[PDB]
Amino acid sequence: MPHAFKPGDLVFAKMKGYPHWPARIDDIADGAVKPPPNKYPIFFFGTHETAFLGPKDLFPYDKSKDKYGKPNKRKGFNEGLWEIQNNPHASYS
Repeated sequence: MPHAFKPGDLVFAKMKGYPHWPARIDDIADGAVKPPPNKYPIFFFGTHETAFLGPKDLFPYDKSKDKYGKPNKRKGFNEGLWEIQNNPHASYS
């Protein structure tokens, strides 16, 4: 049975105006800015952008990859697909 999201979890994350996007739940570094209440820091593969999202916009990667894990024209998407499949827990700084 599902637990709550934790850092390291792999997801497709949904933002308005963008397709469901390969992403992970990030850690917050010591001394780094904390997310709002009820939000997680999402790192987006490919773009390497960070946004703060709640669970309504987070789809677990394994369940969802057959639906959302196809190439897309958008900038950074295909790079993002390689990262989440090939090295999802790497430093992308």
